[PDB]
Amino acid sequence: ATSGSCKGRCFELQEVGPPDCRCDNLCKSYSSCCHDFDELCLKTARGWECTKDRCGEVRNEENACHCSEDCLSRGDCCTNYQVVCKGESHWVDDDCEEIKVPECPAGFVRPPLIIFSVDGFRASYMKKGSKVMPNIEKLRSCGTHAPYMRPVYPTKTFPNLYTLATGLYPESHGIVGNSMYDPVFDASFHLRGREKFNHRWWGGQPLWITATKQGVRAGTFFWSVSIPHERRILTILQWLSLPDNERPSVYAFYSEQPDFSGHKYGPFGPEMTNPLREIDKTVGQLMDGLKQLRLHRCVNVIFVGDHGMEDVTCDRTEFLSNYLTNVDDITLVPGTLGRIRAKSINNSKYDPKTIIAALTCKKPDQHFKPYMKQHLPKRLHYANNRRIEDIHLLVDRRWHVARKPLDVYKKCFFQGDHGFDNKVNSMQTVFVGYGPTFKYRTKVPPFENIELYNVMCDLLGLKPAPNNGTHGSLNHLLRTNTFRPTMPDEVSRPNYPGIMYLQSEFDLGCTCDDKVENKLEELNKRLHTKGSTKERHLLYGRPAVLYRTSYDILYHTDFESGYSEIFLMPLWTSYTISKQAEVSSIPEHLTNCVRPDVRVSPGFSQNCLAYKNDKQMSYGFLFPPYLSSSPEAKYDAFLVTNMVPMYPAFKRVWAYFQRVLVKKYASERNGVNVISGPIFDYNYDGLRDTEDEIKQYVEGSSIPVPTHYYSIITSCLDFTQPADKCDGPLSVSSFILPHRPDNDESCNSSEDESKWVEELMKMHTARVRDIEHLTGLDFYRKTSRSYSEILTLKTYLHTYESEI
Ligand SMILES: *[C@@H]1O[C@H](CO)[C@@H](O[C@@H]2O[C@H](CO)[C@@H](O[C@@H]3O[C@H](CO[C@H]4O[C@H](CO)[C@@H](O)[C@H](O[C@H]5O[C@H](CO)[C@@H](O)[C@H](O)[C@@H]5O[C@H]5O[C@H](CO)[C@@H](O)[C@H](O)[C@@H]5O)[C@@H]4O)[C@@H](O)[C@H](O[C@H]4O[C@H](CO)[C@@H](O)[C@H](O)[C@@H]4O[C@H]4O[C@H](CO)[C@@H](O)[C@H](O)[C@@H]4O)[C@@H]3O)[C@H](O)[C@H]2NC(C)=O)[C@H](O)[C@H]1NC(C)=O
Ligand SMILES: Cc1cc(OCc2n[nH]c3ccccc23)c(C(C)C)cc1Cl
Ligand SMILES: [Ca+2]
Ligand SMILES: [Cl-]
Ligand SMILES: [K+]
Ligand code: NA
Ligand SMILES: [Zn+2]
Repeated sequence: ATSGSCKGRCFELQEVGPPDCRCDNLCKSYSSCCHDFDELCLKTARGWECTKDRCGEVRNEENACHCSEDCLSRGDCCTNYQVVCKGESHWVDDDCEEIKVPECPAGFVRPPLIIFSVDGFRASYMKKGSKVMPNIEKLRSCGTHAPYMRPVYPTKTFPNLYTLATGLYPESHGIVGNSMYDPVFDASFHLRGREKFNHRWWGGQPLWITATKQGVRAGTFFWSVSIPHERRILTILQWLSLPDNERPSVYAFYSEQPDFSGHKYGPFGPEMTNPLREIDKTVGQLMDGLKQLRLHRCVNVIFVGDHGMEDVTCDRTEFLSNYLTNVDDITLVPGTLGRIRAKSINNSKYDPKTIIAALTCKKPDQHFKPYMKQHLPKRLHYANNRRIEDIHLLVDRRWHVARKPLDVYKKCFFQGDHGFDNKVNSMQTVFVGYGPTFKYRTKVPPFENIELYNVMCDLLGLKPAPNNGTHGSLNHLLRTNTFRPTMPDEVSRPNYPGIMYLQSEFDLGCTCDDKVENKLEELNKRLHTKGSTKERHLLYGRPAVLYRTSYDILYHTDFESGYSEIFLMPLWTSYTISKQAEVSSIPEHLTNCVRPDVRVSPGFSQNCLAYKNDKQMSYGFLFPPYLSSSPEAKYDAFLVTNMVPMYPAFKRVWAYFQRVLVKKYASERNGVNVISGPIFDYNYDGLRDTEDEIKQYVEGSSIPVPTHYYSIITSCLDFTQPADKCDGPLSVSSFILPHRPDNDESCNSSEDESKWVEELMKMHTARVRDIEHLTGLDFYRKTSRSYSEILTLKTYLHTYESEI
């Protein structure tokens, strides 16, 4: 029962043992507050602002906040008190002055952190709404800011806030949507309802728990809906005046705006100016309140959004009923994404394959694309959770998907929505960091919100729980408190084999027209096989292998590789193509040439016979024959140790990349270095498969079939310098292409490769870091750049969007 009292307990920080009634922030959410909660803890009398007449008033405990002489000591002045009653200036009116050191009251052990979060705050509001947000604009221009921050997918509220709290992808923390079904719980999670409150949904370790476990106290992060914003601000300010042994060090504020209005009015509806005004005034209240408590040059403030907002209306809805016949046999999680599962598990007459086929390229202008979850772009990291349905629909920006038209009129309401692919410009959101530990007047490049958890932990002197950020990749945001990152140690050292086998030892079923045999160039041919050109084709040192395996370094005139004796193919193949380089064809007589490698045993080689016998699987080459430096060097490209298994449908993509695109990138970027290789992720967890996890081999062999192929393409950021002679910062783009036996993903694939290939590759853009997880390799080990800068480079994603 709720029979006790909140007198002296308002917004208490510890949760009281039930059923003793509660006075903490969550009580309202559980219907468990004491009977006098509203009266005592949610006072509203006289508003939130001191006025001239209230100054020096006789304290009255009924007031929402206070203008009496004792209010600073009691910690409960209205935020504008010192301005009205003491002739002080608003914080926004003060010039900004660099904060070189924390300027905190006696008893403060560390600068507090306040996370000020705003729902639906699209990145471009910073520029487009600048005239109406003077407090936010001062934070932004005086502190450290990014032009935008990339959310996680789906670009919904709980998945993104819980990613901020934990540093984890939604697939790992478990909050994979604003709505979800868990098939093991046989339970559904919604925005409505009490289900979302069960701790069984929320995995990982959020910042507040990380803090508590290491002796740093945390304010509440979840604010009950009914508590107004002025009262949240005042609660944080009151907690900040607690005695040293009770005062938290980490605080959060949350606003439902501008998202709430953005849904109704669209992202730039005229109605949107006022919510931006109101958020700014709330920021003003906090800064004035901090400055009153002499904390405005002590506290680190993060102003951060969860996602942006796109124009979306009822009439831009695709209906599954217009594609399927058995539309009543499915359940759809609708909207700016789609997730489909059977309406009943006691129905084995349910075929995902027929459903996908019925949804693929059916209408010329189709505004979604179906995927099995394991085939989604690896950059989304959206598969490894039982709450993610096998069938996913990626919806075009500005559109919705729904099951049947009745779901739209029997559920126009709205003009804005969010949830799309996280590379979409309209879904980008904001980051500003302001305070003694952040830099002064500094712009940093856009980065992903998965990285912030490590930085908040550094800000608080905490050791972060295991997470998906790359610790040190955001060191450049901070004045001090930088983590000191170090390269992981190489686990496996390579072998450097010489010529050990005679041709006749091999029985691989391979042939080649190669017997058309001079000490000027015979000394040189041995030179190249020993590593003379290795400084040209391996520019950043050899990748380190971070797991236990057996592998060989193989040198060639045009390329170097790391050849795995366990997977029977290279883990990486590295080569440099200069701006000047020539493309040539595979000579007629060498169309089907494959040559045994005299450095590598028959027993650790692939064989041509398995490919002949496997009617589905063909093969390609990692270093492409088309880019050989001479007719003589081209023979190296046909070594058995350069070959990888490729479906004919995939060879269309691969050959166009190698024959056309590598050269175009070299021309555009003043040379490129390329590192290519296979990826095996049969259990779709984003991590390198062990040999015993492989589910497909080339028929009747031990040759494993990659699920994906990658390339990392590096050049000089200053493109006046050639890739191979670059003195400064690097520039990288990468991809992870799915290795698929059809091109059903590309609706225009029946046309020439020049109309569809590059579009596919763009969709499958990747971070170097994503490739490192998938390979157990560590790249860029020998450069002249600092390790923190290299970590930033490894987290870079080339998105192919236009400028914000
Ligand atoms: C992003 O960062 C995160 C965090 O670093 C990375 O995720 C980690 O990956 C690790 C390797 O996969 C994984 O390690 C495993 O942990 C098992 C213990 O699991 C529990 O305890 C931990 C620690 O407290 C906890 O965090 C886990 O939380 C998960 O599960 C709960 C529900 O139970 C959820 O609330 C929560 O959201 C989270 O779910 C996510 O992860 C699980 C997998 O753990 C997925 O299934 C979910 O879908 C979801 O994504 C757990 O509460 C431990 O038992 C494992 O050890 C077995 O396997 C290893 C290696 O394969 C082997 O060496 C061991 O000997 C052992 O094998 C034996 O057990 C097998 C399984 O029962 C059995 O089949 C064998 O026969 C053997 O007998 C393993 O070490 C770690 O838990 C997660 N952590 C998180 C939070 O996700 C993530 O990889 C990064 N992503 C990228 C792309 O880099
Ligand atoms: C800064 C932050 C705020 C936050 O929640 C804010 C919140 N309060 N009330 C809400 C109602 C709907 C939606 C969100 C909220 C969370 C949750 C995951 C706990 C995490 C983080 Cl990092
Ligand atoms: Ca894997
Ligand atoms: Cl959702
Ligand atoms: K074949
Ligand atoms: Na196609
Ligand atoms: Zn919303």
